[PDB]
Amino acid sequence: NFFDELRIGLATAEDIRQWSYGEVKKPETINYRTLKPEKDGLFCEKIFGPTRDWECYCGKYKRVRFKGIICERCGVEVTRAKVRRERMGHIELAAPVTHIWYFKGVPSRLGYLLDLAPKDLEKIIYFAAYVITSVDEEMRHNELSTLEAEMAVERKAVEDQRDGELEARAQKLEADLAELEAEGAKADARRKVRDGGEREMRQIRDRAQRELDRLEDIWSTFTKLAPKQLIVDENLYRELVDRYGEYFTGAMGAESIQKLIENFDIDAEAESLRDVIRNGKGQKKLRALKRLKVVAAFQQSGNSPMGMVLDAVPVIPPELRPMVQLDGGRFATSDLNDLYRRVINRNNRLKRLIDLGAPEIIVNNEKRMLQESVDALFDNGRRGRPVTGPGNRPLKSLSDLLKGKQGRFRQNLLGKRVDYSGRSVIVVGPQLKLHQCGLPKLMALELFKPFVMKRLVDLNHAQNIKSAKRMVERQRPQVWDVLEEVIAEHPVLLNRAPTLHRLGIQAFEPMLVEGKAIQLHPLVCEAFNADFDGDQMAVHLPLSAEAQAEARILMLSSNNILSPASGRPLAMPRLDMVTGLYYLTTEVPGDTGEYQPASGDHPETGVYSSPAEAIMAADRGVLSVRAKIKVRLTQLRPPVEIEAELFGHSGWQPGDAWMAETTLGRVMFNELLPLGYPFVNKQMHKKVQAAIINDLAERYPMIVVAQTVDKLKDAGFYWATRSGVTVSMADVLVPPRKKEILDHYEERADKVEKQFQRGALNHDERNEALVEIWKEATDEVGQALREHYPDDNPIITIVDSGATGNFTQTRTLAGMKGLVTNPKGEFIPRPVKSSFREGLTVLEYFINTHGARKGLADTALRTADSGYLTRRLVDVSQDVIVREHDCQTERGIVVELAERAPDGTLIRDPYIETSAYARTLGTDAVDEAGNVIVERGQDLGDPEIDALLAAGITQVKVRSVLTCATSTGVCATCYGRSMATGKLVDIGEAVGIVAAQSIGEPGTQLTMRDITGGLPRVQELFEARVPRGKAPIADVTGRVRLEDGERFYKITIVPDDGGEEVVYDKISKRQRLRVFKRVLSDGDHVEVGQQLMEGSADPHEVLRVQGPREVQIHLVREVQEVYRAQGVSIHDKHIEVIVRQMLRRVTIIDSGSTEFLPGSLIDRAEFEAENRRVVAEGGEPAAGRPVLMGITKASLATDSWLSAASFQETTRVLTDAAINCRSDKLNGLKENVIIGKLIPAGTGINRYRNIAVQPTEEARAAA
DNA sequence: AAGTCTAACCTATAGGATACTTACAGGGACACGGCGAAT
RNA sequence: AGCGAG
DNA sequence: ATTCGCCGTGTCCCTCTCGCTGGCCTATAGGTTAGACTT
Ligand SMILES: [Zn+2]
Ligand SMILES: [Zn+2]
Repeated sequence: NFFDELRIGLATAEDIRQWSYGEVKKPETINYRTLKPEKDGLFCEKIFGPTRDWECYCGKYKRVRFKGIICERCGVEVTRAKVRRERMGHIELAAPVTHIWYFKGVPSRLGYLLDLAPKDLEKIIYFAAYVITSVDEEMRHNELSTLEAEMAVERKAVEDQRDGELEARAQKLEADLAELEAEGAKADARRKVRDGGEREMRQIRDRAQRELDRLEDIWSTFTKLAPKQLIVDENLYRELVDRYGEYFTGAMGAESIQKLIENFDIDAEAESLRDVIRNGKGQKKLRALKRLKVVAAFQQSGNSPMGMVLDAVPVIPPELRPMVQLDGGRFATSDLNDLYRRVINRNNRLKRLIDLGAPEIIVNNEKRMLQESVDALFDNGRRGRPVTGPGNRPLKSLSDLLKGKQGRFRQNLLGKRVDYSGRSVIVVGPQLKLHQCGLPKLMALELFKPFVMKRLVDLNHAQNIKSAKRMVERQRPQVWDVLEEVIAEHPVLLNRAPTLHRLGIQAFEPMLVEGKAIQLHPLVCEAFNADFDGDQMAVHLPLSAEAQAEARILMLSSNNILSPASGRPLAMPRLDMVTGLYYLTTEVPGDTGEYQPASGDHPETGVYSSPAEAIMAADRGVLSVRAKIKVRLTQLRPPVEIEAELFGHSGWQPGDAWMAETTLGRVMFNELLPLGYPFVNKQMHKKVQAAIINDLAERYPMIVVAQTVDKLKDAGFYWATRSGVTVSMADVLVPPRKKEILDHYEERADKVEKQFQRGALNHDERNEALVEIWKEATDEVGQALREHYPDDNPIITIVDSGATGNFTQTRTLAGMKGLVTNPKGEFIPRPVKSSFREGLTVLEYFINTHGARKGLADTALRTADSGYLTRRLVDVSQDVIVREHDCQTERGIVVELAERAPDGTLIRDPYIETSAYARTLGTDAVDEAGNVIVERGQDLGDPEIDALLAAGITQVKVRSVLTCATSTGVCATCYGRSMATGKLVDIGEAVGIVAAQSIGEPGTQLTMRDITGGLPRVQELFEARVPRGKAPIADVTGRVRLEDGERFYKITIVPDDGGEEVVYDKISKRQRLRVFKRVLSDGDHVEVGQQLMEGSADPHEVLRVQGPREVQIHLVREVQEVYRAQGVSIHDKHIEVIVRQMLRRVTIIDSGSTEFLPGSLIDRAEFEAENRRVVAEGGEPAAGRPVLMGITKASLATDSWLSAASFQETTRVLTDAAINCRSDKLNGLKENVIIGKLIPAGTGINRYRNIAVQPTEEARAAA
């Protein structure tokens, strides 16, 4: 494999016949009976190749020795049967045809190149109007006079005819008058002939005038006749040609367009376009820019446009165009055969017709047929009507195999079915270890079949590979002995679709299990989002030693305890385990065997010599595992204070002793944590366990953390059972004051309803009043309920301990359901007053159904919206790979980090764990000329945050991805800590995909609540769409004058400088202005960019008026606000990576002198390089401006056409790449994935991919 | 058993003469085109 | 065309 | 009436993944091809 470039471009007919191994003539596929491809047919062996390996049509050649020889009678080259898959055919068109893509795709590249228009082009090519290929006008000055004489002569003849007609009409009128006056009749009767003669002469002179005007019109057109015009009125074309056919050439159809392109200079058109843009303006300027792009695509490159009009069409080989019998031997081909056959039929008929010689009408018709058929072949449905086979189904065309999901790109390149794989339903495997997963032997046998045969053949269980195959297929007993051996230390990847985030795929060590279900360690469930209710999961087998190393090291379950999103652990006790630990470690005052300071009657009688004595006592009904006792701990480090006081500085604690007023349950728990962890002595509410595991991961090695979570799972499962947390109707206690307060609130509801009946307020007013009153009612009922429940209740125990569920669910269970959403989104003002325990009545259930159904449908659609957003984010930010240890730059954003309180205090800012942690300092922290507290270029973790807060400093400068000064991808330090590892990132981590996936996975959790505020808001922000309500923002400092205009608000910002008074008047009075320390108090000195009105701010205007730093900060701020409304913790640095990928192009206004379009987007790096280059050898430095692109446009406007082709708009991307003759460099993750070579991320980078290993000198010595 | 030697079969071409004349979502975005002031 | 998991 | 600047309307590519089940009529010359004897 030696790949470097895919330089797609226009394929001229010469190349088409160059590829072709032959030329299919007739539309004959397969013989009726012998089932053999015909000669010169669409499958002919001589053209494509032999359908059977080592054979030929007549069959006189069958041996392999004379390979590569073509027979005599039938002329079939003796090669492999598979060579048909590659050799390609072609067909010669009698008349040229136009490629559908360039002609019809909007904007019409053909029209832009030839200055013509879409409907006009449709008319000329499809034989509806004529076009002039060229005309030579230079020798027309004398010809002007000569033809003037000729036309004067014919006009004299026309006048002769006209006066003859007039004289004849006059004679007829005289005769009619003589005949009428010769007989007596009505006066009107005898003057009717006079009227008729008058009308007849009138219409005669009218016709003469009209034809004279037509002659004069065609004369004027001839005076100013030029090429590139549509001659509608075929009769006029016939007149023009049969009178002056010579010296000017006209044509119709694709041949006419080809002639027009031939007699045309690209350089002249390019120079004209340059001149117009040099002196143009307005929409004329924009059209000039677009057409200049189209033409300069050809001009700058060596690809001429003559390849757009096709003389020969290629034929995809046969095996990509199957023809196979099936079912009852019924042949079942594909649709391309019909399209190709139609093209062939049209072509043969056209050839014959031209040969025989037919009137231009029929040949034009046949050419039109061939044109529309080639269009359907290349792209069905793009023009005319979708050619529909039987059943009115649009036949698949060659283009269709690209677009959409079913196309090649998204279906068989970016994801493929794989061998050595399987799937099954999953079940909880609590006896498993974290790094283990079960495997039903009926599946492991089939997966490892390749291996078991080897290990048994070499064990002589069989005597050859085939015999071993028999043993496996027979499932003979010995296999289960060898299988159990060939499976050990052989990881397998467990996957669960959808693979929302990076943790979806995890490598486990498999162990044999009986049954039919993949046993899954429960801890990893949260990583997979799996719940054992019928979930199916897939097992994949990594074969190669490199792959097995990747499975063991990179992807093993125990090596991945922290979510890449924000570092929150995922393999931590959850749900059942949380309840078990909460029961184990809580402290109930009054349980059996308390520690009492008794005197006189007896000593304390609460102390215990060792936890051994404690467990022995607790085995009998003497002590409870949640009672306060004074134990003598001798194997656990005490808390910080006890150790620091008793032992002073360095008191080791594997063999010492100390008193602890704890609960035996807590001692049991703390024995689970490592030997070094200080005794915690608390109640393990879920947040506490999260903190414990996070501390362990940050400080302790990974193996210790994995073992600790394993033991925590064990203890939690063991103790949740004895916790007796069960649900029963006696354990769901209704509040006692329900009826009275409900009656009082209903009385208030009746009062407001009476007010409505008197017209005191409108129906919306009373609806709002009822909704608000009943919301107060729900608040009161919930408060009373939470008051009533004692902590020992199973439901409140489950909820309070953080095992699962929110409290509002318990309010519904025993309380009232509250308001119920009307399907539009409003609130049904009844509202439900019956608790699910008490049993809803019929109408209340029917009302609740609205909310349930709308929730389900919203989830169904939002899942797809989230998936699409994830795909777009992944495509924008795939190239962002950490590929340098250090920028060594000096820039970097700042962080608020606990700003001072108004009274004076370092109240911690709410957002630190998602915007301050895991960064590298761009500066050194000094307080009031104090000592340097923390040094530059060091990882910033929680101890440094506590140090900073203690110091008295809040503003901090931190290195960030936004200010990364690297060329290709971000550098390590500018990125900072990696969440999953907890250390500084490697120099191969594909952090872009991590950012995209961690930003996308929270999706399907943000419910929409006019300016959007849910997932669609995040979509708008990333896509950079203009917001709905454009709240105007200030442009300059100074006091502001505000007036409540007629249905709007007028605002004038006094510019501090001599700026123009920015005045805004067209604002809906409904929207309220921004509020601040006042609702834009008249005269406020809002800054040059403060949002004046309260609403949404366009990122484009913010960038324009404040700069890239501010727009980056604003985008990250808004996206974080949207994600945090639902309490999701995601570090910005992912969002900053996305924003960085959005802001990497600059729009230019000065052409410089190096092939730059004013207003074309170009990446910053090449922009600066071009500016530096052009500064040398004639200084015209192009001055550009930053632009904020949308994610989709950023994905499309890339340097590689493969990624853009596979992303979306495949036809447009391919046409553009063909015209520009672009060349992919195969330097992207997605690309190398398609062509199946190592991705330049992780282990595929040159540094790690080229490691060389040989044993050390001492190792060679030991041999 | 291919190499003749014998005897069919099958199919692209062609040919026959009343009369008959017009089938049968939605959203965003951009590009192709209405309405108005200026020269 | 129907269905399971999210 | 053309220029330039606005609006206005029409036509088109995109919105998650992974499983499973079933359901006319000849006439003729030339190409082509069946079977059989053999040394
Ligand atoms: Zn042959
Ligand atoms: Zn950097």
